[PDB]
Amino acid sequence: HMGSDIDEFDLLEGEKTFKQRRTFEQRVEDVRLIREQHPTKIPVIIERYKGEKQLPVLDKTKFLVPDHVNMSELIKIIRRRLQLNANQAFFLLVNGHSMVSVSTPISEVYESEKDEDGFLYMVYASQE
Repeated sequence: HMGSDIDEFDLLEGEKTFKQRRTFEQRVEDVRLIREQHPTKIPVIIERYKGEKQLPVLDKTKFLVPDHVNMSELIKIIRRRLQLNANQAFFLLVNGHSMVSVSTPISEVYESEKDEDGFLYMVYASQE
């Protein structure tokens, strides 16, 4: 009888992101200030994926990255700061996906992937 006897229930259970801490206009003004005073740097927000239990949390989520730095170098930096073991899986996701081009400047990435507010958002995880 195709599991007709089985019913579903939503199980409930019992620290804010940058977008939660700052309004859109506040973020746009931050980016304006960065563009004015640090024209060769890319504003980048890096946060831990919601629900990630393997990787620790970083002490800083807001970064200025020199234009020439590529994703491989950024991954190395973040892994070092998280103090990960060499065999630990790690992914740095931009708009939910891994970047294919890991040798190109982050400014080039920025032009494709930036948020409407002008920040570039990344999330790190031990999967995806």
